[PDB]
Amino acid sequence: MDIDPYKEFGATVELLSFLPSDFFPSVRDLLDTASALYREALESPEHCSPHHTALRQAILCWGELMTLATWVGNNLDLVVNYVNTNMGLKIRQLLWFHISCLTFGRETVLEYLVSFGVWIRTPPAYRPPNAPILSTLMDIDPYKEFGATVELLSFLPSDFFPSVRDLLDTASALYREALESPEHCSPHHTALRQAILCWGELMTLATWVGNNLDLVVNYVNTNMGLKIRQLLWFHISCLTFGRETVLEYLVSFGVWIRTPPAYRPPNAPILST
Amino acid sequence: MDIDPYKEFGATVELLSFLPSDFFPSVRDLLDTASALYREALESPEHCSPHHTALRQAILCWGELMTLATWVGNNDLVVNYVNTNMGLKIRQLLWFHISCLTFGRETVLEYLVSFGVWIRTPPAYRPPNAPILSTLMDIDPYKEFGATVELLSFLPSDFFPSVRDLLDTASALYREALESPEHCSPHHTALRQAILCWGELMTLATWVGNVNYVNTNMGLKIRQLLWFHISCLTFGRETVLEYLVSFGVWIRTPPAYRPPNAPILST
Amino acid sequence: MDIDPYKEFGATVELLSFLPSDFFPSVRDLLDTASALYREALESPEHCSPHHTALRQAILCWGELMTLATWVGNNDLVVNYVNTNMGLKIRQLLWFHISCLTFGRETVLEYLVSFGVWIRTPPAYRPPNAPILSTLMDIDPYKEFGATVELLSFLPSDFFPSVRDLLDTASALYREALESPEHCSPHHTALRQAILCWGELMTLATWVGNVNYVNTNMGLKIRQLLWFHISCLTFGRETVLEYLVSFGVWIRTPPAYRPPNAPILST
Repeated sequence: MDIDPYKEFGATVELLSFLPSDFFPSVRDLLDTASALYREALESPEHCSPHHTALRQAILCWGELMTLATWVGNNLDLVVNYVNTNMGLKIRQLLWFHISCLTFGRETVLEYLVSFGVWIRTPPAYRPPNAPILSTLMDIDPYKEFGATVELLSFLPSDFFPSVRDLLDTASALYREALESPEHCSPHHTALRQAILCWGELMTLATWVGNNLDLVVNYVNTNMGLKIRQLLWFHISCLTFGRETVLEYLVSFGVWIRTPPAYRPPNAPILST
Repeated sequence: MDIDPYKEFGATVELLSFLPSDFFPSVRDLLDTASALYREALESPEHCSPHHTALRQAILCWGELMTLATWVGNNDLVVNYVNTNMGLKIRQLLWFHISCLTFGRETVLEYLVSFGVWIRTPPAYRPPNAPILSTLMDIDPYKEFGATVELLSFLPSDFFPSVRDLLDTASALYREALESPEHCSPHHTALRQAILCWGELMTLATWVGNVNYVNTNMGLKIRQLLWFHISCLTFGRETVLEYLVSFGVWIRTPPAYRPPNAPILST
Repeated sequence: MDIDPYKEFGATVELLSFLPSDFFPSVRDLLDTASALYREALESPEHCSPHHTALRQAILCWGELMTLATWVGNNDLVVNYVNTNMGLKIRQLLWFHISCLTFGRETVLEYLVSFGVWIRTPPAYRPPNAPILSTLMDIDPYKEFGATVELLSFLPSDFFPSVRDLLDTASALYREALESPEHCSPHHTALRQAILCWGELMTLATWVGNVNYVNTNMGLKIRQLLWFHISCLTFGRETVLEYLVSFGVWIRTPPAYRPPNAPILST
């Protein structure tokens, strides 16, 4: 799947390439800006916007990118300036786009990307002195806006969830025409596009540790692979079975696992359509 | 899952830390006050209050702590540990529910603020009279819920899942209401006390291990309490009560006169 | 500009001089009483009272006094000076606002008159019980006003004028209401406490000078508080809050991608 993170919001990757690489603030400057203004809505049990759904996933994706980044530094700073060049640059553009579309409006940021493009394409002998400005003058749960918890997702066994290869094959076989659509179509589609993109960022970083500096691939499939297996399984199943069905299946299969085998139905529950 | 024993009753642990540890009457003095005033209601087939429910589980939890304490003294250094750690938290819980039954709940919350003002005062300006509250037993744990100990006595010991598996089912399904400042049911009140009763029972057992026969005497009793209140929240009370009737007919029937599959609780 | 900390709350300094200096509970005893009773309201995005506002600035001022006191002990003679002079005035301010939240404001003013009658009595006719009040934590200073510490963290250290220049702007524009016996706004209440907090901070610094790193740790924090409340009185709160948004976009933009002039707060 070639999924654009900006396509459902009316932008593309090449449209945000109009701003230079050093236009964007640091991740600390942007994560402080989100918590200064949207910390009560980014931790709300509501969707509230597609921009809030896409911002919650990018905040959790950077934490998993930085969990792997410090772990390689303990178990081999050459790893961390590669993250700031490749993965952290994509995080900074994605954080900047959603924070400023919340602050200023999505049409305003799309008008501004065009206006800054005309300004930066001007040669410096004819460029105006003032650039265009956009001025109008935190622990997140990935499942909370969908009615679940990390506690309810871990209520099921660790080895219950299918492989990350089988889930990306399922999303490609069933939702490739909608995950690559320029529409939102659901909050499940928004949270699933970011999960597919974030797994590509970690799989880019994990093979870079493997080629340059192979114990890291076992670690990412234990901690970050299990978290992406539950995240892919949750949103795929809520698309094909419904969100209320998957929430009741989590407490049906969970109590069935806890029940002694002599006093439960003999076969495991399953979701079927 | 961190449960406050007083959050549904308008207080906190930090509000009852205003009173000192030696303020509270002994367990024997508090159980006599309960027996003399509230015995036909604490042995009643009614709920009668959320205070009556929380007091019933607290009297029954002290009996399991004393049964565990009198055993490990046969197999007095431990009784100085029970009275300092587990007997003190029972004494705060027994005092709180007797006093909110005798004086009302808003009187005890107001008395907690007033005793805090008295205890924070330096002694040159603190009056000699401390504030006082003046202006106004065999318990079955299941009897207020329609069941009995004898009705649940037919379920074998391997029917129930682990205490860990029952504390995960409570936390994955009901944590939002077990840590709520509401009551929400008498099944939630009884479930809050049983989780804290297991926490007092476990810290005694890990301390005397520095032995796990508690998993056939006290852990079995906790497992039926944890099973009964989880199931009555999941399936409903009348569904669980009529399942316990039909399971008992099955388990009293000898083999070759019953179907080889036990009844299943669902739907 | 001489500000009475209790004039908007119906009292004076001379009325709280009826109580002796050793009457008041310790700072640790008073902060636990605030934490146990008023923490979801003292960490709330609401005002909820003028007493809640004055209590928030007093808890945050004691933290800056203790940060200044624990530094100069590394570079215990000063802690006997803080507890005698600055810790005593905090203890009167912490006691007054906790007690007017717990018992009401008219009860505390009546208790101050009654304790004065008791303390003036000669000891042969003074009763043994002193009068008592019986009948009924990480704070953000800007959170009740719509801002945060992180929102004001983008303004550089040279944005703000001097503490002297900010105390003259308050005195030349708002002295008639900062010395009034009214509240007039939550911005006036917070401004009264910050001017008195700087006075307690400065007398400690001139005493330990008989060193001015307070102008990059504590004077910087006072300068943002003095700037924010003066500007929200001058320009309005929503004008200042949307200026802080637009200034942050400007200061996060690197040079050669922003206009070379910062946004100006006016109109």
